[PDB]
Amino acid sequence: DVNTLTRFVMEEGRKARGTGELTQLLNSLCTAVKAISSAVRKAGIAHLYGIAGSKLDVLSNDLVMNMLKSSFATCVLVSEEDKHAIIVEPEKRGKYVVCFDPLDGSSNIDCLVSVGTIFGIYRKKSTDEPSEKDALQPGRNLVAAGYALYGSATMLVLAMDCGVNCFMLDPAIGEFILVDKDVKIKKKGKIYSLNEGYARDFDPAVTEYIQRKKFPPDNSAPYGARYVGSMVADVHRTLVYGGIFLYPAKKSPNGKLRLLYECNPMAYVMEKAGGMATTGKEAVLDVIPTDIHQRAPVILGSPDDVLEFLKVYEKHS
Amino acid sequence: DVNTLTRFVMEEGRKARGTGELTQLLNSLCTAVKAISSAVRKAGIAHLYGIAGSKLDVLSNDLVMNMLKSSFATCVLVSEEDKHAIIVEPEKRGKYVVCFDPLDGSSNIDCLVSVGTIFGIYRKKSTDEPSEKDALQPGRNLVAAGYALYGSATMLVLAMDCGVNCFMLDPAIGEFILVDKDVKIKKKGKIYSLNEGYARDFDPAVTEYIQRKKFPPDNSAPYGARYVGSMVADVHRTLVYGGIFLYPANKKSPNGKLRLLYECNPMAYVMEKAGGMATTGKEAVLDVIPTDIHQRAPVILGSPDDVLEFLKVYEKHS
Amino acid sequence: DVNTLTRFVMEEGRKARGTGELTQLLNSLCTAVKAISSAVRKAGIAHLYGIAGSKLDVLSNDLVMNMLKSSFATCVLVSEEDKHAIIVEPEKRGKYVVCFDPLDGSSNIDCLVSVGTIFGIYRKKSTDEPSEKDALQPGRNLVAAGYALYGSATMLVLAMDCGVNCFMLDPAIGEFILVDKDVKIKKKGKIYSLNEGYARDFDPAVTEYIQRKKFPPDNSAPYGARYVGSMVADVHRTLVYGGIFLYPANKKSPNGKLRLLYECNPMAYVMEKAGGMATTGKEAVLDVIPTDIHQRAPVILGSPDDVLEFLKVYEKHS
Amino acid sequence: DVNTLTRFVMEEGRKARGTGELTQLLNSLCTAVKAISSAVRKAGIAHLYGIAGSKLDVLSNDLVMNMLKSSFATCVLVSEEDKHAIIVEPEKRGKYVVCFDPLDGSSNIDCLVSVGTIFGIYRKKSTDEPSEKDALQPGRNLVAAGYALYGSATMLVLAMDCGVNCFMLDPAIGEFILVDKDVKIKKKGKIYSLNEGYARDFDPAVTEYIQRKKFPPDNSAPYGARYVGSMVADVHRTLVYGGIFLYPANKKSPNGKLRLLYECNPMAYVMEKAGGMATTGKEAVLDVIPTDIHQRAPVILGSPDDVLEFLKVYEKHS
Ligand SMILES: COc1ccc(S(=O)(=O)NC(=O)c2cc3c(Nc4cccc(OC)c4)ccc(Cl)c3n2C)cc1
Ligand SMILES: COc1ccc(S(=O)(=O)NC(=O)c2cc3c(Nc4cccc(OC)c4)ccc(Cl)c3n2C)cc1
Ligand SMILES: COc1ccc(S(=O)(=O)NC(=O)c2cc3c(Nc4cccc(OC)c4)ccc(Cl)c3n2C)cc1
Ligand SMILES: COc1ccc(S(=O)(=O)NC(=O)c2cc3c(Nc4cccc(OC)c4)ccc(Cl)c3n2C)cc1
Repeated sequence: DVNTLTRFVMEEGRKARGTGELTQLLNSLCTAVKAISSAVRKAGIAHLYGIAGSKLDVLSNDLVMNMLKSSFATCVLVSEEDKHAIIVEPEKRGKYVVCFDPLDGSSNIDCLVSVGTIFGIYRKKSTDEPSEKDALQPGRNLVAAGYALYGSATMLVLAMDCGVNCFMLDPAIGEFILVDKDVKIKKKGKIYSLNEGYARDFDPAVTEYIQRKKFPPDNSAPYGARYVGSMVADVHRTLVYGGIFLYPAKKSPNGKLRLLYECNPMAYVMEKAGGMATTGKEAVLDVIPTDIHQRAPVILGSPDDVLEFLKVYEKHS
Repeated sequence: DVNTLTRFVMEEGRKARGTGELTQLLNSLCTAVKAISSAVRKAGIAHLYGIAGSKLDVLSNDLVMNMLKSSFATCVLVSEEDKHAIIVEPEKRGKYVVCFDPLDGSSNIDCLVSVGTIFGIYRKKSTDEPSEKDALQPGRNLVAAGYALYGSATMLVLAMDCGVNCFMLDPAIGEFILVDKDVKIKKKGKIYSLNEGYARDFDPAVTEYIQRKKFPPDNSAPYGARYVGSMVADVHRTLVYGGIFLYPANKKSPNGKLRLLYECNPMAYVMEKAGGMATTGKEAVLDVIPTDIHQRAPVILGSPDDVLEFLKVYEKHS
Repeated sequence: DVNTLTRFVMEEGRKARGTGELTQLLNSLCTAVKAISSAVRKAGIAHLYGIAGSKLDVLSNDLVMNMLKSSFATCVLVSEEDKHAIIVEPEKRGKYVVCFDPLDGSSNIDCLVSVGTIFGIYRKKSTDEPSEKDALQPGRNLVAAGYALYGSATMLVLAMDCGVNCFMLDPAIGEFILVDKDVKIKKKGKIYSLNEGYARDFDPAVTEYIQRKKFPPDNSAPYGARYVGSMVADVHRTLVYGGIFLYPANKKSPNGKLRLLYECNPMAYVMEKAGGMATTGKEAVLDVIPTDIHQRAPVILGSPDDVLEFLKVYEKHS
Repeated sequence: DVNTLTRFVMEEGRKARGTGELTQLLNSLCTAVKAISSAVRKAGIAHLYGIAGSKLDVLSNDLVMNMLKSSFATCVLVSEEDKHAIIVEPEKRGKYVVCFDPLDGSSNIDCLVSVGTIFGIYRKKSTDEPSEKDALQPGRNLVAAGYALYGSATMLVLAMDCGVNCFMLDPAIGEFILVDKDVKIKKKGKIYSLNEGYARDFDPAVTEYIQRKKFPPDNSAPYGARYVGSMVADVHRTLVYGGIFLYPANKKSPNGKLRLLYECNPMAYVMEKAGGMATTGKEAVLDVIPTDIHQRAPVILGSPDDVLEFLKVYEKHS
């Protein structure tokens, strides 16, 4: 039988005998994702160029903000686009915190590069009046997380306690069809992904690890290199094909990517798929944040590859 | 005032007082392209998972091949998908030879990477019965070339003598809308693109050129790196942002990886019409005389200051 | 705040502390409606005409039958297309009985007339093995009924004991957006709808009633006439503008042409929950106790003033 | 081979060795129709209902007026929405005059009735500076006409000297696929279509003919009745299934209701190229010489046997 995301998530919910708020949250999120996709693929563009005789990341944030508010399942919302946490109006408060990046990679959307939407969902932990502090949770607290990728097709990857499930958007009917069930990452890969133009500023251990991916001491074949420049695309490739992804800490002692709505959701997808994710000093999911836009270094992928990076990292520490 | 591809190409031909054949060719290609875009974004995929109770490479090739034949404007078709050249049947033959990759980058459609269609159009030059040899012309004989990119959005880039023009596919009405006219590549960029996993196979020229981009002897800012692994996406980003793209030879035969007829030549044509450059290292890509329809070539292309810098290094090691 | 079909129905169901099985049925039926819409608007027709080289009501039935079975919410399925009830196999069996017309008005799909999908849902009470007889229920046993209208736009109209709501399908995102809430029909309208070519076969009650709409007894403005010929379209215009719709018994004996279980009962239900009426002439449509799943019934529905007027003239003629 | 509007019309101009203006005109009109269809089907409607926090006849007229101007092929434009004809600015002037109804039948779009776009194309016969007089030609002077029907699917019907052809829109790729070539209407049909609610004001001529359809004298089968209320829908049905459609004179207007320049005349041309007829009662629609651009005309059209039969009943009563 064909299965959709809303049919999938309804059935886990019922079986957990819950209140329905998480299902309503994810439904609002799907409706947002479909709206973002239709605009990313430029559905309205002829009118902008004058067929009737006469902002993407802003619009994406607007979509995601309003759909989650309208779901009655949230109380605190943290977005890459907003300086402060948005507090949901009293009459619409539900019980979840949502940290998201509504259109990651769109810095370079000029070249029609792959972009995406990243989210992680926390159960509000305190009875207190909702505030920014309700988002300062370690990622090990997540009840759900994942991303939508607007690549050659549009796909939603949702991880939960039951595992990682991939849904393809069928744009002719507006339905997210379940196409890959309970996925698992290869225990060792053959690709490495990072920006080697920063090589002059590399941590000494990053330099050495990469140098071993190109010049293996042991007569194994070198790894191939891929780096789209957009995180949802580089991570999704690592899920599907295996390997390692690096945005590590030398200047930038904390990395460049943001912990709440980039590093933690991807670290959570990775671990539920049988993979790893480190800062180099601890698991990404074990960092306790003190600021909603704070940064974290991130290294994730197949577990044999991450463990190997850590081997070399520790030889330099 | 709004312009669409159909209207732009019809106008260029009208004041060229031509015969309509090329316009009929490009229109056929536009239909195929929009049909490919639909299938790549998966618009009927639910029927495939049983919604009513019960290969993207091959469909893309069928769509191009049938629509081109349909056009009455071609005689020889060369496709990445077919071992030998296709000869159009007598009753549908026109005067153009077409070389194309119907879905470049489809190797990695599994991870949903950008994919694209690349084409190059030649006037048949010989007066012989049409044959594979009609498609063995040097890239400098092209009358038209370009690519459809299925990325975050779907865009057609079309190069001709008039220059380079960029049309965005509006899916709501299914029309290609002119949005960047007579585009030109920046003289020098700040991004370099190549698969650095072949580092132990690069020749001394590539090795030194790369090192100049990470460690500038003039102490200017190092270049950033990007490599999608899908040629149409990397090349289009080179057009739009500047910089350089490379696929040099390696121990996968010293002949390079990318195909001359339907990958390197159409992109090199796009780049030179945009004020850029494209070299094998030994010669310009557009001057290679082919001997085989699927032969490979190495390519270094992009902004002109960046390819020239590459070429001054290559000369120092020559 | 924007609302949708999924969110509206999932909240009514949580409020009722139900099992969510009715929601599984409705979500699955909404999927089927969206694919029927796509096919009715001809979203792949170019492939049928050969662009790559190489039934609508049949496919609508296949869509509804397979989506309903996999909801795990039905046990007996009655369709205009099928001679007998279909009995869902044990492993997929749920408590609801559905009767539906998967693409009504399909006879004139050649002229691009509006068509639609009609449905009505009963709870199965007993403990017995499911059987065709479980669908032989009066329409007052309905827990939900409605229709999808494929007109200038596609719209879903859904009636439950909480009232009638109307959801517009947004093709760009594939979502049913609530646009009219808790809808109520005009007390009295100014339009009447029937196939008047059967004038020579009308009951005297119908002929007087019609002549009272053209030569009214009180110098009212005569009514206008509209008859599209596709039931879903005629009934929806009646819901939105007011007036009366009639399919009486011509030669067809005091029986008429339309079908009681999957045409007459769902529209009678939508009319009554929206404050209208529906009568056979002799009784309320929703009171008829049926003995055959494909039995027919006379039907007269619309604004309550207009139906009371006809029923007044009807009684004078008995 | 699969054929599209743009390829059909382009090949028609080639054989005539034309200037490209009429092809430009129809290309721009098709683009306007695709955007109308997307709008009519409510493609971005959720944004209206607050999905991101923060008209239809106006938009259609805007789309048609702007695309026609941008086509470089027109000089005077008449639309139902504008009291005065639009004069195209000198820079953008071409040789054609277009009369159109941008969204016919839009009044009752709220009940999701079929709607459509009607057009008629004349060549400017005069010599002086272009003026509203350039639209006051008889329908006999028409170079081409037709309509778009926004029904269950969207179809453009196209009429010129080579006959009538029907192109279906495939919304997945936005191409108009030719699906019925050189169509011709049946010699005699079995359907009559008119607003019978105004029977109290009928000409004695149509009250006899209409009774001949419900009580045939030879005791053959009586006709069926259909009236949508939307001209483009009722007329398309007549073209496809045969029969007769009526909006006659009486005293609601001695000159009927529909407008001659952009409703009756395009539909009279389509019919006559299809082997049908179109009369005012007094004369053939296409022979009236207008004196006002917005003037009205009675219309009786359809299958030729049917219309001659109406004419005789009308010849009798005068
Ligand atoms: C791990 O994945 C998830 C995903 C979502 C959730 S949830 O919080 O949003 N709950 C739902 O979705 C949910 C609950 C539910 C439901 N409850 C129920 C049943 C029996 C007794 C009872 O007394 C407490 C309650 C009945 C019918 C239905 Cl259709 C239901 N649905 C959809 C939780 C975990
Ligand atoms: C540089 O870009 C291009 C693009 C396309 C072509 S072409 O070969 O396909 N020709 C066309 O497209 C074309 C030609 C044409 C046309 N010709 C014409 C005019 C006057 C005299 C004459 O007697 C020989 C012929 C008239 C009207 C129209 Cl609407 C036309 N169209 C569309 C060539 C170059
Ligand atoms: C009038 O409209 C309708 C429409 C549909 C239905 S239903 O049969 O299809 N079931 C649902 O809808 C449903 C139920 C449900 C649910 N149950 C629940 C709640 C509290 C106590 C309890 O202890 C037995 C059970 C929890 C969470 C959620 Cl999200 C739920 N949903 C969606 C009923 C009426
Ligand atoms: C009733 O059917 C129609 C439909 C449209 C038109 S038209 O006015 O718009 N012309 C066109 O469409 C047209 C013309 C044309 C063309 N002309 C030509 C050929 C030879 C000598 C010459 O010396 C002046 C001119 C060449 C190539 C092409 Cl591809 C052409 N096209 C498309 C007219 C009638």
